[PDB]
Amino acid sequence: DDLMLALALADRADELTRVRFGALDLRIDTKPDLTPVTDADRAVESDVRQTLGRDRPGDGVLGETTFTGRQWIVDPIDGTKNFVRGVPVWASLIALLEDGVPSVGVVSAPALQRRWWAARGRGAFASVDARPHRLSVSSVAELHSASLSFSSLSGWPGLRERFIGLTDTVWRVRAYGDFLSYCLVAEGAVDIAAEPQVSVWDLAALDIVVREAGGRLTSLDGVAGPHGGSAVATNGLLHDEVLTRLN
Amino acid sequence: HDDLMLALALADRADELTRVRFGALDLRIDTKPDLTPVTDADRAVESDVRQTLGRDRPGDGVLGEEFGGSTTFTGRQWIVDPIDGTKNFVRGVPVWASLIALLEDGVPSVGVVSAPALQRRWWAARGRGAFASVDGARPHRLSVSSVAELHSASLSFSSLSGWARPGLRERFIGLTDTVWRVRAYGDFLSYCLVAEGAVDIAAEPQVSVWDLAALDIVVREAGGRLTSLDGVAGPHGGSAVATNGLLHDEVLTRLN
Ligand SMILES: [Zn+2]
Ligand SMILES: [Zn+2]
Ligand SMILES: [Zn+2]
Ligand SMILES: [Zn+2]
Repeated sequence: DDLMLALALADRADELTRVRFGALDLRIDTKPDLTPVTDADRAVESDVRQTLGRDRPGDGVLGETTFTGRQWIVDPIDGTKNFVRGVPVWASLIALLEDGVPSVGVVSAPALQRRWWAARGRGAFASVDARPHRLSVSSVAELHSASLSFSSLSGWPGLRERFIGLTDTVWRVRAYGDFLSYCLVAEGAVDIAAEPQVSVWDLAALDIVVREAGGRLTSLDGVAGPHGGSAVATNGLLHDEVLTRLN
Repeated sequence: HDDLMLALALADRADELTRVRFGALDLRIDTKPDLTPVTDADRAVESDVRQTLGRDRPGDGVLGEEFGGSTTFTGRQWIVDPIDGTKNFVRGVPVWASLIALLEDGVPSVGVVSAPALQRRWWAARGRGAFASVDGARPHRLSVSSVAELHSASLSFSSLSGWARPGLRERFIGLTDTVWRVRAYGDFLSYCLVAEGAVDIAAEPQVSVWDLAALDIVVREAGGRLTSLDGVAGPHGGSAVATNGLLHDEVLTRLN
């Protein structure tokens, strides 16, 4: 019901973001100008607000501060720095919060031809370009067997040294970055995802997807959910050992 | 008589076999993954490629990552890695690809990188440019970026662990602190993104000819440069740094 609406919002967001991603000039000789991404961000937000005004009068809308009632939170493009360079790891993130708790989430990555979604009590799913498949986190129980995806080293000299130690301990390390690390945890394809500095707009949809897939997502101090300023997602089995190594 | 057309047809056949094997995987896992089904798929694709090239190019040598072969540094030599990214393949991560190249006189002249679970293919031929297609839409011609300052550059690598062996770990981490953006898309994908101009630097400290030959012609035809860490041009140097060409000498200098 809210999930069906969230998936329809993602359909509309994808139509707008696809066109703007395709229209970019990717020739570049310096740091990229984020103006076309900001422009796309504004167009998606406007469309989302217009639809929710029609279909959910009296739901609040937050676009990338007080959490009350039913509130939709949208990050039209997560991975803006990828979007602007022509790297297709970017997605719209759409969540419904009830009293600040993600209850519906959609992660829509049109240039990866992929979507992930979840709703409380109804499981998590992914599609590639194409029937949905139900998601489940892995059963990897030992850190030395685990696969980890992060974003970069620079955001982490104590916590940096500890993070690098975790990367030396696990079986496999990659940095697919942003939302994609967390979505791969939910699919069971990766075991650990971590980012040291990340906002509620970037975590809300991922929180419900990971939880419905059987995993855990907490801040670095182990507090559940998307509000803690940092995010560690695991299959749940590895969670305590990861927080211990990082703390 | 078109070697590029044959290479793209080998990729079509490889993709039909790898799609089936990727789709059939048991993804339940509770330890390090059992590579056996991936090793089997890897070997089956190589065998099929060898059988086709035996039929369509009977004098040509074929050097494969799974069955080996002699190298000729002078004749025509096909070099294939049927599945690059097998540790992704086995876990259900779709970053994996068949890499197919022809060398003439030691130099990659045709290359195809085929990633069916990313719905993507990259290819190039000497003098004829580099191209990519996404979900079999029309090809687009590739061009590396024009980023000239390291501090504005985007870098993609694989992992940190392989850097200690040549003694470069501290230097590599220093490069990651210098550039504008760091990711690790890993394997062939870092280099393909350099060719598209979406990333500026790709680096790996240990890479075989099978893993570099197709990437070498794609990067070159896109306007970039791919060398070993010690500056040897091409896929035979044992390590690989690919850039947009502008950043090349500064990257090699920072890494040593
Ligand atoms: Zn964001
Ligand atoms: Zn982000
Ligand atoms: Zn292989
Ligand atoms: Zn390989």
